[PDB]
Amino acid sequence: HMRFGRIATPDGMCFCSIEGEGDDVANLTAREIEGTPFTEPKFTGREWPLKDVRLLAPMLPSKVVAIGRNYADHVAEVFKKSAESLPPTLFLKPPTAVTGPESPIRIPSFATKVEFEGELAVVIGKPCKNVKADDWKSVVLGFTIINDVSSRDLQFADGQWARAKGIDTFGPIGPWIETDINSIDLDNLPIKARLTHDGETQLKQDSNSNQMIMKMGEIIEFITASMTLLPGDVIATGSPAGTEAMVDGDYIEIEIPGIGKLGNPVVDA
Amino acid sequence: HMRFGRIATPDGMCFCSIEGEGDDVANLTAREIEGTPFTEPKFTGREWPLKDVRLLAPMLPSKVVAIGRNYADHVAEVFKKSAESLPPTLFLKPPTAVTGPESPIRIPSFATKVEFEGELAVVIGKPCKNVKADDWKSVVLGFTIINDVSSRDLQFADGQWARAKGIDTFGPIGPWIETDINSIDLDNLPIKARLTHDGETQLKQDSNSNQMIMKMGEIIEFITASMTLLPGDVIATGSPAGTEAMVDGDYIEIEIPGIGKLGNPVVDA
Ligand SMILES: O=C([O-])C(=O)[O-]
Ligand SMILES: O=C([O-])C(=O)[O-]
Ligand SMILES: [Mg+2]
Ligand SMILES: [Mg+2]
Ligand SMILES: [Mg+2]
Repeated sequence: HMRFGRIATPDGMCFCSIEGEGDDVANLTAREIEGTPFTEPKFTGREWPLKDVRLLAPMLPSKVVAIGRNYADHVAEVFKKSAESLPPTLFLKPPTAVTGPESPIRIPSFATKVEFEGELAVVIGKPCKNVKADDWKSVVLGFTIINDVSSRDLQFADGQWARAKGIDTFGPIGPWIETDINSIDLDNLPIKARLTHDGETQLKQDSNSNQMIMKMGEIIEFITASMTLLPGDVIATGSPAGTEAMVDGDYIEIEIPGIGKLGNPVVDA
Repeated sequence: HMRFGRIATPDGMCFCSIEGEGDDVANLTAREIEGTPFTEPKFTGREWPLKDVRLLAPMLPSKVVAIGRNYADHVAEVFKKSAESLPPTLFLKPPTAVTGPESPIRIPSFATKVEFEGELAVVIGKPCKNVKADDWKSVVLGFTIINDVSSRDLQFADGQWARAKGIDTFGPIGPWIETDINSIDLDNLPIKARLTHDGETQLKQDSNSNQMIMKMGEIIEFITASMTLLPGDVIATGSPAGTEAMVDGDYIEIEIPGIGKLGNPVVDA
């Protein structure tokens, strides 16, 4: 039922549990675990307070499998078409896209109209194939947040979204993995995003997972019909409406209550 | 200048050097190395006739990055449009699609008009980013073959090719990595594919890497401008014309002279 993370120390890296109230690192402690999150936790006895170390992406996924066009109004705002013509579709982000909390989103000069995309993410906890929708929870280790960073201009030019969504640092994940799955109600879970631009912060996405076109069980069944998923794999369940372009100097913060906050500065590469 | 393989032995799995005449297996010998293909090879002294062991995909890549629409006539046959309007484009195949020589291509019943795609592949030797086109050889471990298996029906219906190209087993690779890079002339390298159907074998693809729209250096530069590549990563350079659908019971065999042959049976899953 813990929250699992990865940290870097003046020493070296490790998995950890994160303990402390709500979510403000100054109030947070990281307790080293012996192995990986995939078996009952062997704690070392070592802890640092979170402020004293650096939170990383909580996992190094073999792959990042994403559902595109899973929120009707997001389809509308991005493609300027109603969702009926443009159904949810599977795509991949490379592991090299992955980055952690507070890490910069590094935009290359050829990547324009780059938007954030706050999304609920699911971390797989066991090898699985041909999973039935209603059995979905059986394969999930926990929930986390992803920012599915996307160059709109590349998406449109390229046709295949892969490059547009797969540039280095285009996949912030974190801040940790919430394994208390039943604390999270998919029929009622808010997804928010706040963009700081020119020193001023505004609410951009403000929706709920209950707006998903393809529901959680359906997603897992859909994916695993085609591909085997492994422990550590991440599934991005789609972005709600409200996304917009970012530039050097901005800061973007995704919030999912019950999980926490995922924040990143934005810079030119 | 060795040829590197991976094998499952009546012991375990290991990296090996492949020695002998031919690109035929009863004439060949697998020589165990202690480490991996990325450092200086140390032979353990264990050796096996290649016919007695199982040849695996020669690498477990972190990612497989593919250039689509890199052969003009292939664009024509597949999309029914001239290549001018549909330029080369980057996509990804999941590591779970990867399989080895002689291992079955397992077609799920929902995947139809599933075609082979023989392609030259490149295996990355060192970590790299922002590589310049004429510096490409510097980042390459060697060459292998890939079969970029693709459900044409899914490609069209889905829009994003990921699922269509990413189903488990849809990415045979091998039979080994040829490190003698300069023994291969990219201005003149035949690429062939022979399909066995109902007991008859026919030459289907019969082209040359000199038909590539984006050249090798350009490919590496294009990819690494966006994505860090790591040792072991595989780059699929595109398929020539001549591809067609396979069904249960077929056997498909890709040949790239100077490299060898990559053969796989096809079965209904
Ligand atoms: O297409 C997407 O990536 C989405 O809808 O989240
Ligand atoms: O589209 C592809 O994958 C290709 O052209 O090889
Ligand atoms: Mg400004
Ligand atoms: Mg998305
Ligand atoms: Mg291909």
